Amino acid sequence: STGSATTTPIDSLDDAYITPVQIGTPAQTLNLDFDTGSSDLWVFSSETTASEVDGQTIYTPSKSTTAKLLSGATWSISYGDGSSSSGDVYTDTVSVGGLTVTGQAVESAKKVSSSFTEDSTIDGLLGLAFSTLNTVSPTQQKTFFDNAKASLDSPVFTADLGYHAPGTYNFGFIDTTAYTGSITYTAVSTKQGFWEWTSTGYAVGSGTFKSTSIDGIADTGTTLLYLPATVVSAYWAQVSGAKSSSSVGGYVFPCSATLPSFTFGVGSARIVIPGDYIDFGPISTGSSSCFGGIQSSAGIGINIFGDVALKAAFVVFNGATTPTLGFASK
Repeated sequence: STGSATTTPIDSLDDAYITPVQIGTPAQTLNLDFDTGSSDLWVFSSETTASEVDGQTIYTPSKSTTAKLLSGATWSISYGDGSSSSGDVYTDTVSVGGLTVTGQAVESAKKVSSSFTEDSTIDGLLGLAFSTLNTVSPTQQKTFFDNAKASLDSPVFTADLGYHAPGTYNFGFIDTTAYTGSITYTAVSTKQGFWEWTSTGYAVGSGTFKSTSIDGIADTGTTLLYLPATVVSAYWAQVSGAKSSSSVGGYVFPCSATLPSFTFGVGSARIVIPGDYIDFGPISTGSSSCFGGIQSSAGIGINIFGDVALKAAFVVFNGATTPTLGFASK
């Protein structure tokens, strides 16, 4: 089998991407944030504290003939940005882009933190990291991908995120029309439960490439590109007036700037992030200070190849017995 679904930016900045997902019988369609940095499929629901729901579409398990309470199971998750959610668990039929999994763990939120409430466009998350990070207790549950894997034509999914435009998540096949040149594959460590890999270096604008190993994760659920302070300083030093602002919470730059591109290495290959992808706009409405899309990972404890980087590439998440990551230009 295969599946193919369109993923759409939630706003004009590409702060995140939503993908329609069918849950239950008859189908209830929720727009979920596909997150290769976590491993829980959780949804706003009829059980979510009413004051914490503001415009989201909810899953109502009592209206699904295929929903079953997973008795005794609870979940609770905290993300890197400090947001969180928790609740209980149902199993139900879940379909993405025509690909169906029966008996999928659907984690029903009883509580969500303010950032989730305030984002009316995101009805939940669909985790695509390794199932060892799943938070369901006392019986850990599998991700949608893990459950689908054995039925897929090939044990892969791909992320093709757009810049200010829709893109595609495919399951079970590589669309050879969706990228240019060849795909370069690189080793993955699953030790921390992430799609963790090592970039071979970087360049700033038309500058020379610096060969250096940068360990990090491919994370569709993180907006920006978080890299070591040395790398980030070298980037922003090429933008007149750019500075790190403790009050704002990272690098900012004059909105009048033209940003240089940023290149990252994948083996001997190179992915170029255009300068425009690095512009996240005014820090506050009407400001002439703009927020940068490349930020320091210092104090995160991990480098994160988030949407800023991934949307510059066609990305293969290869879930074969020895997982790997592939990157192509597009």
